[PDB]
Amino acid sequence: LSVDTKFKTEGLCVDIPGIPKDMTYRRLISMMGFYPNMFITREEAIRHVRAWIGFDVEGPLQLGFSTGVNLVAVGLPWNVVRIKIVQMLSDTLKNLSDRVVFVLWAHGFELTSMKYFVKIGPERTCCLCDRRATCFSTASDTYACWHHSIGFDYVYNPFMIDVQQWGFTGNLQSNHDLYCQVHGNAHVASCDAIMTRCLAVHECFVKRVDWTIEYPIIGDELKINAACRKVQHMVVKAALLADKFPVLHDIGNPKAIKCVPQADVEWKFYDAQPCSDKAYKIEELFFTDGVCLFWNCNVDRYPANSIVCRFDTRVLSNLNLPGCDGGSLYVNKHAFHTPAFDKSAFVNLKQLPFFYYSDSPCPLKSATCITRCNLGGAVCRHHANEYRLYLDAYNMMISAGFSLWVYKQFDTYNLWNTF
Ligand SMILES: CC(C)c1csc(CNC(=O)c2cc[nH]n2)n1
Ligand SMILES: [Zn+2]
Ligand SMILES: [Zn+2]
Ligand SMILES: [Zn+2]
Repeated sequence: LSVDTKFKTEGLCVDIPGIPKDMTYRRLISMMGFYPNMFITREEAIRHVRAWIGFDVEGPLQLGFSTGVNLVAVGLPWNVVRIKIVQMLSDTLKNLSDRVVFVLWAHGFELTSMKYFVKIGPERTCCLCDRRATCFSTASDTYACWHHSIGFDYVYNPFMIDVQQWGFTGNLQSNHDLYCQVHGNAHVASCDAIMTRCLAVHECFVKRVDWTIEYPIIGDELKINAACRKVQHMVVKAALLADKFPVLHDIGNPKAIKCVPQADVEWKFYDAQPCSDKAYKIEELFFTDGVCLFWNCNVDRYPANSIVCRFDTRVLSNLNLPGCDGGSLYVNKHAFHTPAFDKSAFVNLKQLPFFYYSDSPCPLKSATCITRCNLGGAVCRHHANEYRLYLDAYNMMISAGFSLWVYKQFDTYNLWNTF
């Protein structure tokens, strides 16, 4: 993003009466009192969604962030207020991103307030590790990343993007409320910071969707994905054996493969891309014969003859960022904005109970280890390994936020007779 690019300044002219209409980033960064550019492109901002922090200042000044926090600088002086800012950003971001990106609906005070807690300079490395530096300390003249900035007092080489440069009509609230009933406006700065990030997420991940953008590994992404594949195979295989459906309607990703390739059933696929905005309406999508597989295909009310994996947007993890209108932004290799978890979607179904099933040839005691050996008295070591490993994946998947649901007649008692 060129510093000589033009910045629309009408949103600033109430806090800053008389501001030039003709303004570049180079002049604005100078006017703000100051790594080619503090400001970044929409594309760069999308690539670093994990770093977004909504930021609003309202005027003695009230700083509010999309973490829900409101600080008053004068009410306490800036020299302590900037300590809090580094601490809050480091604890929010250290497990999410190598930077911060302040998302703004800029009117003026937020930009003029930056010089009181931001230092910039050449790109630097953490004094105590190899990550890029995000903080500076004036007491030691040293730099640190988000993990090692305890005590540091300045944010260093932050990034930022002004949503009001994207060509909106009207003010923040009226634009946010068009898409979002979850965030109100209590007339506190942090409410504006939250609405600003909500709108930005709506524009970049709900209205728009770029599934080519890859995102770095920051946790159990790979173990979770592998667990999900394992559980899916297990659960669909068992449902076909227990109830012997003649046909399975696999509704969802257009690049899906048979997850139980050796099953005897007629496998029919139906293409439906991950819905980002509102959950699909089962009436438009449509199935009464056999069983329907909705593996991460969020609909408003599943049919009764379904197997269902549905991500729960409320889960607290580093992979799941707060989203728009109650949805959440699940970033695991790719970004998937997900509509809000709604329990009523599952009224025709029941929670799927845990169970491990195997027909593979052959100290654990478990009613849920469905195998020949356990049928005959005592679980062999192999199936005791496989069982304890499957339990681990299952628990990983659940804890990652996924939830499983099945037709009410599903009964693991029916699997014992396949031995
Ligand atoms: C006590 C300090 C000095 C202070 C400054 S502004 C404020 C209240 N904030 C708002 O009215 C507001 C407007 C938009 N979003 N929030 N309190
Ligand atoms: Zn470090
Ligand atoms: Zn919102
Ligand atoms: Zn066995």
